[PDB]
Amino acid sequence: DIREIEQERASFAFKVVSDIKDKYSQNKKVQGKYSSYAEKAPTIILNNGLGATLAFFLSKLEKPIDDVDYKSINPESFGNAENIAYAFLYKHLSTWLAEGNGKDSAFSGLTNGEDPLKYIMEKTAIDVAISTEEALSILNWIKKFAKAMLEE
Repeated sequence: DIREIEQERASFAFKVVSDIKDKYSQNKKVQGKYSSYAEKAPTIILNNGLGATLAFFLSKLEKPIDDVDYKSINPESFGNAENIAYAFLYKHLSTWLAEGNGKDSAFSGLTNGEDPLKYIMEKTAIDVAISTEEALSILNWIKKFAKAMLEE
């Protein structure tokens, strides 16, 4: 179960970091910023909570945004490396929490498709803490594959 969830985490991290490397093969700033933000996210989450951290990522983005629902976010539409990277990280983390690695997979999320930032404001402290553990787990995988695949 830990085995299968670790397998799904690795698969997802590979997918999302590969996409960054593919879309920004010749933009090392985007690669580097995404790597940095993935690495620093765990500390922000521990000291502020997952909800605040997701809101933090959104706070960075050029406004206005149509919809901060993670499915609606187009990371590639922002106009600097920092914004693009924060949008990606928000979108990736949110997607993991709400959908896991897909309906097909051994883990399909914790929020049942509810926007995670919203779910976090509604559920028990213990359920928020469980989602926080899961966020930290996927972030660790993302960090490892960023160090394997992306420029710093």
